[PDB]
Amino acid sequence: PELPEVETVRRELEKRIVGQKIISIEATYPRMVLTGFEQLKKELTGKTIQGISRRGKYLIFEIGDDFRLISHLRMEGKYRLATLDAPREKHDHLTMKFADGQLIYADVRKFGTWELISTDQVLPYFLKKKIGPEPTYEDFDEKLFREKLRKSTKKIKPYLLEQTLVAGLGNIYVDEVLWLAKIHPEKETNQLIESSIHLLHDSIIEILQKAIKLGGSSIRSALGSTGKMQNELQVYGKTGEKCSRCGAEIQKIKVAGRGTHFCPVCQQK
DNA sequence: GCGAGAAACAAAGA
DNA sequence: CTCTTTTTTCTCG
Ligand SMILES: [Zn+2]
Repeated sequence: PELPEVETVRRELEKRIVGQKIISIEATYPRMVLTGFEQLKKELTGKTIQGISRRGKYLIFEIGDDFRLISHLRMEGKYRLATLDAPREKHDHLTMKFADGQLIYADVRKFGTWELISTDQVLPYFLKKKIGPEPTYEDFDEKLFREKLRKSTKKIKPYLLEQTLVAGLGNIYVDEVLWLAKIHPEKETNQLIESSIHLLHDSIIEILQKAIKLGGSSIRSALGSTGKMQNELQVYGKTGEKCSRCGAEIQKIKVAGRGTHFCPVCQQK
């Protein structure tokens, strides 16, 4: 998932599991708990979920007064809320069991991660990750963004994917944003003029906020599967279809190892 | 520091 | 059968 999908999951979880006491925690794939599964089980069993936050693509469970469970879903991690008697599915790895149901984490590629840290360690954790600002008018300062772009010869797509200029874009929304802002994904950032940087800045915020409002892009039933943003995608996965602005065919290339969808007319090299 | 390429892993498709 | 394709963080040179 990307930021809008993780936000959607966060909202659904906030509505449903906040106030629940964790009765037990079980793992078939304990190795995805990076801080140690048996340790997490000992610390969190019997604790109550107080809240669910998000930073970039990271989900943050607030559990008891002092614990933060940082969850990253990577490529295809999925959470679902199930009855206590629900049958195991092949790629289920972890479950948090409550009195009346269970939260199950599944991940076909086993990329997703859980790390248990303390409340006062959350800010240092994200500073160490070098995550940039949230994609909002309030947090995402255009002036710093512009100065970072001016100083770099990186290509704009890979630089945006780093999470350091702004948090939350993955392959789908970065392609969508660059199409919206009329910028070629291989454009060296020090070549971008002030007005293009402005349009890029605003387009990042607009696309991600629209995606959130629409409940994410659900591509292929787990939490956040009721999204509608996929119906608004202009380029990602649209190879051979026509650009909605100009009518040229959307092309797909490879940029820094990633599949990259763009309009060659609207996004001049 | 940089960019290229690839691994962690599994499945699906050519 | 092989090769390619689908978030983060590493090694390599
Ligand atoms: Zn176009």
